[PDB]
Amino acid sequence: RMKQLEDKVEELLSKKYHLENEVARLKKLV
Amino acid sequence: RMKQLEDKVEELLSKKYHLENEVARLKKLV
Repeated sequence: RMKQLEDKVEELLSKKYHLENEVARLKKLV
Repeated sequence: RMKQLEDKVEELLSKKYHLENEVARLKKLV
């Protein structure tokens, strides 16, 4: 459970990074 | 600790949603 929360923060960090890369990209097609 | 981790997850999830919506907006524009 502590591990499950840890893994969870990790996952969301990843997804978050993806989302910011995409925005960069779209921000460059503007 | 347990509670900090819980707080990190909530904060990250909020960011994620903010990014997904931004993302959806940009694409609409390009």
